[PDB]
Amino acid sequence: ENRAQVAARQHNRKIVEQYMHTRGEARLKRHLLFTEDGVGGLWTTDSGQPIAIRGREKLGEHAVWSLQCFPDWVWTDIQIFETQDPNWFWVECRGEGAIVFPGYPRGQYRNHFLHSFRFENGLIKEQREFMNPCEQFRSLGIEVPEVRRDGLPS
Amino acid sequence: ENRAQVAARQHNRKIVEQYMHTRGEARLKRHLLFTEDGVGGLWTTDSGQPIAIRGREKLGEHAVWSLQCFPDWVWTDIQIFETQDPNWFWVECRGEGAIVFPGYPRGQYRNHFLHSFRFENGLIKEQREFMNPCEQFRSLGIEVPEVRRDGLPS
Ligand SMILES: O=C(c1ccccc1NCCN1CCOCC1)c1c(-c2ccc(O)cc2)sc2cc(O)ccc12
Ligand SMILES: O=C(c1ccccc1NCCN1CCOCC1)c1c(-c2ccc(O)cc2)sc2cc(O)ccc12
Repeated sequence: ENRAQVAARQHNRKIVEQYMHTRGEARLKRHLLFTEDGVGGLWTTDSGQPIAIRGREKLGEHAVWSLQCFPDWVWTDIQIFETQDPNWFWVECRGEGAIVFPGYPRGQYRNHFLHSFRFENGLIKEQREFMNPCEQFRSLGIEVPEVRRDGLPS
Repeated sequence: ENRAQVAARQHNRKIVEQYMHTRGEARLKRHLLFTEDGVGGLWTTDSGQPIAIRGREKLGEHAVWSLQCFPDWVWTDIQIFETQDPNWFWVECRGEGAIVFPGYPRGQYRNHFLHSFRFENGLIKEQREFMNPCEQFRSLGIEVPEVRRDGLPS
């Protein structure tokens, strides 16, 4: 069983590496790193609910949208964490690039990110992006509310 | 070398488990799980900058404040991830409890969390909490801005 777990982890790590370094037009084929029923998306949003992209087909459509609205995006400072589960990885990184959201001024978006990658039979079954939405608000020119700190220790 | 790394990982995991299940008055001694120069705090805030608590002494003072403003806090649904670094762990969990911030109505705070734990010589050198601040806004009655989705694929 260890042989099977070790083999899975080494292969899966390569897929995480490839995913995190896919840029430009290659993003339009990255849905092929997912299972047919794979899920990706953003788990930290203004609503408090994830926005999940369900299925390899919808993931490929989302990649077209993402390439338009984040046309020059790069992940940076990438740290890949294997876990005791050979099919579960975490990634800490930063990311930056233009943000071109419908109805908002063109902006520059920078943030810190955590990504979760869960695998099934050599491909990504679930990818989840976690960030601070306040920084995406800022990139869009949306006012960020401020918790009053006057009564808090400083 | 492997024997030392295995031993470190097994000990550090016990510390993560202890940290995540420390409640009530025991929180006032949890700073003793840190190195003398250990750091803890919140990496996801409305300002976009972490709010770090630096040093075991200041972590103990922060615990007094936290016990007042989060008096019944519980971490739930705890998943501890070991990594290839025996001194680096990640935790995915939820959390819930009253929030009693100065000058805000008493509220009920629920959120999803990721925690990073980095260890040095058997104690926590760096703890970092990551969450979606929009849910803390909601718990405090602060209006959360809404990204307009009309132009986005749905
Ligand atoms: O940004 C997204 C998003 C949603 C799902 C999956 C990925 C997303 N972005 C992932 C961005 N990262 C980082 C940059 O480079 C690419 C990867 C949001 C919305 C959205 C909804 C439907 C869509 O068809 C497209 C976008 S609504 C909304 C509201 C918020 O408060 C915050 C974010 C969003
Ligand atoms: O909440 C905190 C906080 C700050 C530092 C360390 C831990 C914190 N909370 C940790 C909460 N978790 C979950 C609940 O149970 C305990 C653990 C925030 C502020 C703060 C500043 C100075 C202080 O002396 C005390 C609090 S300002 C502000 C603004 C925001 O937009 C969001 C959060 C905060």
